[PDB]
Amino acid sequence: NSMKNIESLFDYSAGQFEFIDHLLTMGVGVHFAALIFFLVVSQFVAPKYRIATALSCIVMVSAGLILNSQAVMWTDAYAYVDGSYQLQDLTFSNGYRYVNWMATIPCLLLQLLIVLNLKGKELFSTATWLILAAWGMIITGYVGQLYEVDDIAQLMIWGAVSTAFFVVMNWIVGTKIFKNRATMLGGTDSTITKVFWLMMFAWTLYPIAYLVPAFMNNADGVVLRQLLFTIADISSKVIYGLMITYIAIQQSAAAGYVPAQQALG
Ligand SMILES: CCCCCCCC/C=C\CCCCCCCC(=O)OC[C@H](O)CO
Ligand SMILES: *C\C=C(C)/C=C/C=C(C)/C=C/C1=C(C)CCCC1(C)C
Ligand SMILES: CCCCCCCC/C=C\CCCCCCCC(=O)O
Ligand SMILES: CCCCCCCC/C=C\CCCCCCCC(=O)O
Ligand SMILES: CCCCCCCC/C=C\CCCCCCCC(=O)O
Repeated sequence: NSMKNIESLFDYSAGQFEFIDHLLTMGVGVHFAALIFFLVVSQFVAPKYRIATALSCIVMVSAGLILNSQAVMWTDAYAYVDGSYQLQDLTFSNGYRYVNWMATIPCLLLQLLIVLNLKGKELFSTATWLILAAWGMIITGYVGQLYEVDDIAQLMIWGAVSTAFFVVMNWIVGTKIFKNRATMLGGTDSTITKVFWLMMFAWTLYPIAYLVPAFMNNADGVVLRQLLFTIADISSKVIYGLMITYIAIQQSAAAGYVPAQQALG
């Protein structure tokens, strides 16, 4: 998978290579810092919603381990030689992020459905269609980026297929939010609409990074893609989880859970 990504095509200046390394390692620290937060505030969530904050912990660690794995793969693969970092081994590839997405996206979706107060048949049914649409998106996406070096045309048509799943996924998500918004407590009917618009923005950065090979095939495009992945990860995983957590606590408080009411107090 190494040779099929544009990272293997270029040498990098010390500044480019350390900026990328620092993006990944900072990504590690942010996620593991938020994990502690999500862990601590779990005691303040009513049992109804406590699973949502647990899913955020799972996402933080899932993301933090892959980012930490990328950081080390990145430093293993390149060596500073004659004024530039040059590929030394086929150890780095973007495919591990797509694994991170296969795993984290179901958790991110399930934590949304939980605070929407779905349950039983509907929860299990909606979750199945969302996870299947999402995996189709990710899988067709992973296939396309195998060609970002060799066959740009294939990257695009696999991206087209991937985008179809994305649109259908977002339509289901939005439909369930706007139909169950009135069931939410403590005023969170207002906050969940903002979470959806956060989702739309943050999730759309990935397909933009996915296309960098086609419109910026150079080492600065490699930096830019990683920068875009870093903003997208922080927004779609960390900030989103914080908002999901805030909604969980607020509704817990409005439901008469005292540890929630004392925390907000
Ligand atoms: C492969 C190329 C095809 C390109 C795709 C062209 C169509 C894009 C249309 C909408 C954006 C999709 C995002 C869907 C936004 C959520 C919609 C929604 O929430 O529906 C509201 C609901 O009906 C109220 O109850
Ligand atoms: C870390 C969390 C998330 C939710 C990752 C989201 C990724 C996507 C929405 C990916 C989308 C793609 C599109 C729509 C088509 C090109 C290929 C991608 C998989 C990158
Ligand atoms: C921002 C990163 C810095 C991390 C250092 C934090 C060190 C302490 C780690 C977590 C323990 C703090 C949480 C204590 C539980 C509070 C429950 C209560 O309110 O009684
Ligand atoms: C991949 C296709 C199948 C996907 C199945 C997804 C359905 C999973 C449903 C729930 C799993 C964990 C959450 C538990 C529900 C919370 C119930 C409660 O809090 O009382
Ligand atoms: C590894 C777990 C995958 C789960 C499969 C079930 C979910 C179905 C999702 C979408 C199917 C898309 C299949 C298209 C792949 C064609 C690429 C190829 O040639 O291998």
